[PDB]
Amino acid sequence: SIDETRAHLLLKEKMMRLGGRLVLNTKEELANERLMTLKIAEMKEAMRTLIFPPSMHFFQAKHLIERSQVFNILRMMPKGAALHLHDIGIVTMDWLVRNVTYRPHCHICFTPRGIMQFRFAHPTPRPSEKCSKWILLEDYRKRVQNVTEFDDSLLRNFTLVTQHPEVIYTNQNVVWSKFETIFFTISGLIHYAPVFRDYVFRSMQEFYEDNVLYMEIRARLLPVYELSGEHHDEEWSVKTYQEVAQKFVETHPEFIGIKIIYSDHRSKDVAVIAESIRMAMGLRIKFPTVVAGFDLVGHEDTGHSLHDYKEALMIPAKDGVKLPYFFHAGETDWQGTSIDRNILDALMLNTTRIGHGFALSKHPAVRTYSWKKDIPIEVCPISNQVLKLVSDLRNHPVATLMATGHPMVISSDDPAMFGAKGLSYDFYEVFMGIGGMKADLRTLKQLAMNSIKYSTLLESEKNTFMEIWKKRWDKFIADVAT
Amino acid sequence: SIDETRAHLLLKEKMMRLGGRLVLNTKEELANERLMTLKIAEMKEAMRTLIFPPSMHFFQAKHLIERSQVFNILRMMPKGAALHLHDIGIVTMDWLVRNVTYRPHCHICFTPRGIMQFRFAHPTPRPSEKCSKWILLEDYRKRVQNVTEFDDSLLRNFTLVTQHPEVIYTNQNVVWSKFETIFFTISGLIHYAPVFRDYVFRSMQEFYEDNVLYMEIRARLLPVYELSGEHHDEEWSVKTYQEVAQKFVETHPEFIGIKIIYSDHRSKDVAVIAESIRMAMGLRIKFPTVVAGFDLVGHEDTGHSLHDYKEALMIPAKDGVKLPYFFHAGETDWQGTSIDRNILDALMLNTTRIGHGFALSKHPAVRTYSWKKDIPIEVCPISNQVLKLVSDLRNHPVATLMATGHPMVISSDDPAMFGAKGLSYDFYEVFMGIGGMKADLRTLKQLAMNSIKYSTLLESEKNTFMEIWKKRWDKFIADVAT
Ligand SMILES: OC[C@H]1O[C@@H](n2cnc3c2N=CNC[C@H]3O)[C@H](O)[C@@H]1O
Ligand SMILES: OC[C@H]1O[C@@H](n2cnc3c2N=CNC[C@H]3O)[C@H](O)[C@@H]1O
Ligand SMILES: *[C@@H]1O[C@H](CO)[C@@H](O)[C@H](O)[C@H]1NC(C)=O
Ligand SMILES: *[C@@H]1O[C@H](CO)[C@@H](O)[C@H](O)[C@H]1NC(C)=O
Ligand SMILES: *[C@@H]1O[C@H](CO)[C@@H](O)[C@H](O)[C@H]1NC(C)=O
Ligand SMILES: *[C@@H]1O[C@H](CO)[C@@H](O)[C@H](O)[C@H]1NC(C)=O
Ligand SMILES: *[C@@H]1O[C@H](CO)[C@@H](O)[C@H](O)[C@H]1NC(C)=O
Ligand SMILES: *[C@H]1O[C@H](CO)[C@@H](O)[C@H](O)[C@H]1NC(C)=O
Ligand SMILES: [Zn+2]
Ligand SMILES: [Zn+2]
Repeated sequence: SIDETRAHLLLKEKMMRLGGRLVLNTKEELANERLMTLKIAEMKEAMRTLIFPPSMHFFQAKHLIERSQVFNILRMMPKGAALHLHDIGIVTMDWLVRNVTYRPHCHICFTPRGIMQFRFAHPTPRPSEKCSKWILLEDYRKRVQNVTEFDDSLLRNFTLVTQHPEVIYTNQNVVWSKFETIFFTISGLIHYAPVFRDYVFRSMQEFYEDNVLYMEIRARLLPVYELSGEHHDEEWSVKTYQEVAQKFVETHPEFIGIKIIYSDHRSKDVAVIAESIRMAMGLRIKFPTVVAGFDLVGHEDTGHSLHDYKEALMIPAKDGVKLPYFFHAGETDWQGTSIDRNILDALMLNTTRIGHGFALSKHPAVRTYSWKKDIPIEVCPISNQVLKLVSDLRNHPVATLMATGHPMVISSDDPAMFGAKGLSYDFYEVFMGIGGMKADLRTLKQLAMNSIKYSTLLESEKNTFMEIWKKRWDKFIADVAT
Repeated sequence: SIDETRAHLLLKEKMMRLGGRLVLNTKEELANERLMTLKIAEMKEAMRTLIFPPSMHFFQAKHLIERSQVFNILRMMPKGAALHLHDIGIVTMDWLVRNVTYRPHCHICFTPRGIMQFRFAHPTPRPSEKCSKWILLEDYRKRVQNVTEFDDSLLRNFTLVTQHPEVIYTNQNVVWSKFETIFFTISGLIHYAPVFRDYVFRSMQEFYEDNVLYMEIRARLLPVYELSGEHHDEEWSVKTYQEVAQKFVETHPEFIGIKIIYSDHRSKDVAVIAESIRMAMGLRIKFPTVVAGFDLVGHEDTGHSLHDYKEALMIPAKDGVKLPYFFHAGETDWQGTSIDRNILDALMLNTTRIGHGFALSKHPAVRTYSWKKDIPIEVCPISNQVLKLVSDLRNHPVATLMATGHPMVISSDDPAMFGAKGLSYDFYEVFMGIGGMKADLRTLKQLAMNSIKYSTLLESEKNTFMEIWKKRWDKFIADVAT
C-alpha cells in the first residue's frame, strides 16, 4: 500500500515532466532504450569521477561533450527550429578570420583605447577620431614573423572562449563588457555587403548541417555598406535576408527559411526606442512575411526596464496596430527587483515568446499565467553559464519548469561567441544537465515539436514543417535503433 | 484593466510567499519599514558594485556580512529554535584551540598518513598501530619558535575556512574528504569527559548569545572517555546531555533546553545500521524526553540510499514501535537518480522533518505530498555553498519553495566548520539571498515561529515556548522601530 503510494508519486512525476505523455511507437521505444543505456552509462561514470560536462564551464567541457555518444546522437537529431538567435553570433569565427580577413581591401585598426576594429575600403580610409591609422591586412601579414599566430590572436579576440574564465571574467559586468566589445569588433567585417550575404548564407549552412530547418533571428539591422562608402537602410537588409534565404531554400528544399525579429538596445532613450517601434511597424507592413515583430536586447540588469519604455511600447496599441513582441525578460539572478518583473510586463504587453525567462520559477503567479496563455520561454543554457547567471547547469532554474512540463523551446543564442555551433550543444546541456537522468526521447521529441508549434509561421506552414520534420524523425529513429 | 491584472498578480505573489498572510501590528509595520529601507539600500549598492555577499563564497563574504546593518538587526532577532545541528560542529573552534588544547594532559599525534589527532591521557598512552608516538602539547608548545603561529596552524586545520576555496576544494569529493577529516581530528579533544561537558554547555552559550532558545542535535554518541582510559556508553552520553542542559537552563531560565536525534553514518552495512536502530529504540524507551529519534548522516552521494537500508529502517514498524525519523535527504545536485529519490523514501518512512531537501523543487509530486502532510525541510544555506551544491545562493532551489510558502525551517548545520556562529549568518543568507528583495519581516517572523511549530516538543511546551518568544519578539520590534 505504501509501495503503491511510492509508485504513484513516481508515475505522476513521469507523467508531468516535459514530453511525459507522448506515446512512443515500438521503433521509438527501441531507440529510447539504446539512447537511455548510453545516457545512464555516461552519468554513472560522471558520478564516479565527478567529471560531468554540464557542471563544468562550457569552455573546459566542450572537448568532453564532443567525445560523448549522447552528443553524437543529438547531432543527428532533427531539432526543428532555432528560435532565439542574434544576427552576428551564429557563424563559427574560424570562417571570419581564415576566410573574411583574407579578402581584398580588408583594413584593421585600433581605437585610442586599443579596441580592435575592421573596415573594407578602397583606398585606405582617412584617419578619424576613433582610429589614428588604418592598415591593410595584406601589408600587416607580410611584416609579421608568425602569420598563423597573428591569425590565432584574431580568433581569440572574436570569442569569449578562454582557459580560466573564472579568473578572466571576475563578474557579470566584466563578461558583458567583453561580450559587447566582440560585437563592436566583428561588426565592420560582417556589415560589408558581400560578406553580409555570405554570412547570412553560411549561418543557414551551419544550422542546416546541425539538422535544424528554420531560424528566427533578432536583428539590429545596422547599416550595411559598400566599397564606395554608401550605406544601405533597414528595408535593404530585410530584402537581403529574404533574398539570401530564398537562394538557400532553392538548393536545400527541406529548409523552411528565416524570419527576422527587429531589435534595438535597451540602453537607449524612450524617444529613440519610440522611433525604433515605428520602424518595426513599417517593416511589418512592407514585409509581413519576413518580419515577425520586435524585441529589446542588451544587458538587462544595467539597462532600462520594460516599464521604463511603456510610453513607446504602447504606440502600436494606440494606433490600433498589433506589433508582435518577443521580449528578453528576467535574464537575471536578482529576485523581487525591477529587472525580474520584466517577465510580468512582457506578459502584460502580450509577448508571443519570452527570451530566457530565467527568473520565472521564482514567480509562481506569473508562471501559472504564462502557462495558461501558452506563452513559452526560450531557454539558452550555454549563454546563461557563459554570462555567469549560473555555474553548474544542474542548478539551472529551468529544471523545475521541465519537471512540470512548462511550455519552452531550446536555442543557442550566440553559439559562435561561446565556441558552440548550431543547436546540439544546447540540447546536450538541457538533456544531460537540466533535465536530469529521467529526461528521455519524449523530452527531446516534445522540445523539437514545441519549436515548430511556437514559431511565427502560418498554421498551414507549420503543418508542412511538421510533415518534413516527421520524416527526418523516423530516419533518425531507425538509425539510433540500429 | 490590464493594470488590474498586473496588480492582481503582484498581490497574489505577495500573499503566497512565506509569511505573506501574517498580519503585522503598527509597531511591527514601523520596524518593517526601517528594516526594508536598510535592506533595499544595501541591495541597491550591491546591484551597483556587484559586491553581493550571498553571491560570493561565504569564506570571502563573511567580513562583509559582519559590516551589514541588516545582519546586525538579525543578530538581535529572537530566531526561535535551531533544528538542524550536529554534535561536534556547533562551537567556535577558537575555544577548542585557545582553551581546550591548553588543558593538562593534552597529547598530539600524526597518523602514518599525516592526519592530526588528539588524546587526553595520564599517564601518556602507549604507542599503538595508528600512532607511533603521543606527544604532550605542553612539551610541543615549548619546542617551537612561534607559538601563536603554531596555534593559528591548529585553528586552520580545525575549519574549512580558507582563501581561494575554488582552488583548494576542486570538487565535492575533495571538500567532503577535508570535512570528514576535521571531524576525525577534533574528535579526541571533544570526547574527553570534562571537555565534553564544557563543549555542550558552550554550544548553548553561543546559541543563547545569538538569541536562539532551543536546540535539536544530530549526535553520533561516540564513546566519551576518562584520563584512566575508561569509555562510557550511549546511555551515559544522553544522560550527560540532559544534565548539562538542565544546568544551563537553571542559570538561563528562558532557554528551553536540548533534544538529541541519534545518528549513524550512511557508509555502513545494513546489519550495523540495524544494530543502531535498536539502540535508538532503547534510547527512546530510557529517555523519551531527551531522545527525539533517529537519522542517517554523511556524504549522501557516495553512501547507501534509504532504500538500501529498508530492511533495517522497517525494524520498528515490524516490532509495532514508532521510531521517529529526521532523515537527511536529497542533499545533491543529481536529479532523477537513486540519491534524490531519498526524499521520496524519507516521506514513505514517515519522516518528521527532511534535512536539506535540496532536490525537492525538481520533484513536483513529492513537493505537493510533503506540503500536504505538513513535513518541513531544514534549509542550511551556508553548508550548501561550502559543500559546493551551489555557488551563488541567489540560485538556491529553496527560493522557489519560499515563493509558494512551503513549510521550512532555517538552521546552520555545522557553523563552526564554516566560520559561522549560531543562526544569524544563515538567516542573513536566506533573507538577503534566497528570499529576494521582497522578503520582509513577515518572512522572518514565519521562519521563527515555524521552528517552534516543527520542533519535537510537546504541544504544551510549544505554547510556553511561543509565550517566551513573543515577549522577546515585542522587545525586538520596539528596538528596531527606534
Ligand atoms: O545584435 C547584437 C546585440 O544583441 C544583444 N544580445 C546578443 N546576445 C544576447 C543579447 N542580448 C541580451 N542578452 C544576452 C543574449 O541573449 C547584444 O546586446 C548585442 O549588442
Ligand atoms: O557527527 C558528525 C558527523 O555528522 C555528519 N554531518 C555533519 N554535517 C553534515 C553531516 N552529514 C551530512 N551532510 C552534510 C551536513 O548536514 C558527518 O558525516 C560527520 O562525520
Ligand atoms: C582583445 O584584446 C584586448 C586588448 O586590449 C583585450 O582587452 C580584449 O579583452 C580582447 N578581446 C577578447 C578576449 O574578447
Ligand atoms: C494586449 O492585448 C489587449 C487585449 O486585446 C489589447 O487591448 C492591448 O492593446 C494589447 N497590448 C499591446 C501592447 O499590444
Ligand atoms: C576555559 O574554559 C573553561 C570552561 O568552559 C572556563 O571555565 C575557563 O575559564 C577557560 N580557561 C581560561 C584559561 O580562560
Ligand atoms: C593541517 O595540518 C598541519 C599541522 O599544523 C598544517 O601544517 C597544515 O597547514 C594544516 N592545514 C591547513 C589547511 O591549515
Ligand atoms: C508509516 O505509516 C504507515 C501508516 O500508518 C505505517 O503502516 C508504516 O509502518 C509507517 N512506516 C514507518 C517506517 O514507520
Ligand atoms: C570563402 O568564402 C566563401 C564562402 O562563403 C567561398 O565561396 C570563397 O571561395 C572563399 N573566399 C576566400 C577569399 O577565401
Ligand atoms: Zn538573446
Ligand atoms: Zn546536517
